[PDB]
Amino acid sequence: IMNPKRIRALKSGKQGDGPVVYWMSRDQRAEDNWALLFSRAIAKEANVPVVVVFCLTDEFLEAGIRQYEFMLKGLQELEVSLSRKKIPSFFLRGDPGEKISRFVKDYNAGTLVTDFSPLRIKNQWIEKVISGISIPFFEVDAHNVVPCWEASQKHEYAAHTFRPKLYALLPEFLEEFPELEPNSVTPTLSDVLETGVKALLPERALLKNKDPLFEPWHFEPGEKAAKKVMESFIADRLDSYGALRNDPTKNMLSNLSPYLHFGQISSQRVVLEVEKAESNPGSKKAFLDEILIWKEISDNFCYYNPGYDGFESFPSWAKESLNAHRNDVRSHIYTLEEFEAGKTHDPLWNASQMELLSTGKMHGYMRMYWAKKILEWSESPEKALEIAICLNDRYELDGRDPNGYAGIAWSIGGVHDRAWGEREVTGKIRYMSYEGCKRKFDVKLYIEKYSALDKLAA
DNA sequence: ATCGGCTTCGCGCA
DNA sequence: TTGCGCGAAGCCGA
Ligand SMILES: Cc1cc2c(cc1C)N(C[C@H](O)[C@H](O)[C@H](O)COP(=O)(O)OP(=O)(O)OC[C@H]1O[C@@H](n3cnc4c(N)ncnc43)[C@H](O)[C@@H]1O)c1[nH]c(=O)[nH]c(=O)c1N2
Repeated sequence: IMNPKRIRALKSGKQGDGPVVYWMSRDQRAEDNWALLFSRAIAKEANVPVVVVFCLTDEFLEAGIRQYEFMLKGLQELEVSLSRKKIPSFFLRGDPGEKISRFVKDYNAGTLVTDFSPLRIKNQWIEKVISGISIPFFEVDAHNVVPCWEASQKHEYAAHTFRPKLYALLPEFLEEFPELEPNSVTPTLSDVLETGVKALLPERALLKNKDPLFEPWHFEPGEKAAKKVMESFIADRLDSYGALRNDPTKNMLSNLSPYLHFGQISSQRVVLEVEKAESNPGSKKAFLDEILIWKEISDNFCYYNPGYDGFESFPSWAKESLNAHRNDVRSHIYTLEEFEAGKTHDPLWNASQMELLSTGKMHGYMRMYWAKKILEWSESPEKALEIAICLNDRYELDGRDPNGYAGIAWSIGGVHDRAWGEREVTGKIRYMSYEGCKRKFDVKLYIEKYSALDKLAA
């Protein structure tokens, strides 16, 4: 009734006599959620309530108000949603290692379930959780169509090597979601959102005139809005996606990534609705490849390379190339603070940084250019990786995500890419030029949208 | 083996 | 712009 290959037993023990607890982390949604659909089932077999617990930890100080409101507002909407299904929602504030471990005792949980995320630190918590628990601990991949550990069992070198593996399992894992059965066995935020903002308030990004840089109206948060972005994409942009996706002057991207990041929407549902949309094959194929292949190879990459954010996980050829050019003369070198405020010589580069700063979502094509000029105008790879990680995670609404580390590592160190012509500083890593951007899209339109803002920020 | 074929490249040319 | 061929380049995998 649910494909069991979505579950990995983490810790074995005695199904306690009490409620099943869904430890919610990556997939912050109440529909299309295999981990909550499993949680409700084991609850159903033992006639207990299902509760959901969410742990709010101090990592919000590492990013900004922009991500932190996007999250807390969905969770306000989420809590309403679960409670309509008789599912209470418990919000802890502290480190998951002990908050989830005491909660399991304090509530005499019968069973623990969590969703899957490949990032280092969730495995730390999990492991510290396992150490302090006695009831069983289960994990469900509710983020990938094909559960990450089943799609491939090794780091995948390239997309064309992972693509055939994935598409063989798709007939079996691409399926419809059953209906979340509300509890029969019947079992603060705002204040938590207000406290945070004032912690984050002195670090807000401000214009010269004390005005917030960020514009909070390009992406409304929530399960319900995420579905309506998915609906406008299928209605208005799926047809043109294939052809206009690399023009940053036309808003022809799905715009779905901030929601997928927080798991405010299942990518499986998107694949589902896209698959049945009558539109252009070139568009549907190009898109399915982004949301299936490139999204899930970025989980693959984080999962099988624990150092997914360091120089050391680049390919051998890439490292040998970059190191041989460590001593080449850089034509410009900017500090972190200099990129951050768009104060380089390159008005195209400055514009994309203006787009990141003020919308929280930079155009996907521009993201390659942005990051490769970072490698070109910093004093070393390591610093370039540093600066590019720190700004992608400070300011992208979709930041702090495996897709992040795996695209940074594409751009700077050639992971899941190949070797190209050898040049100074950047070695054999793929090159992108301003003149290349010019023949592809009207760069002066892009730069005009944002050049107004540069001299306004401080 | 042993060879095509590789996300998102740049550029000259028509 | 717009599509095509050619380039330079390392490695997987049937
Ligand atoms: C320098 C740099 C930095 C980042 C990223 C790339 C690069 C080169 N990415 C990946 C990608 O650029 C980004 O997901 C898209 O711009 C998302 O915008 P749309 O949702 O509109 O994508 P669009 O509608 O074009 O694609 C659909 C979905 O496919 C997936 N996808 C598309 N391109 C991908 C890519 N290059 N890598 C992985 N999955 C991809 C995403 O889930 C995306 O929402 C990333 N992604 C992210 O989610 N968060 C981040 O913080 C970053 N950071």
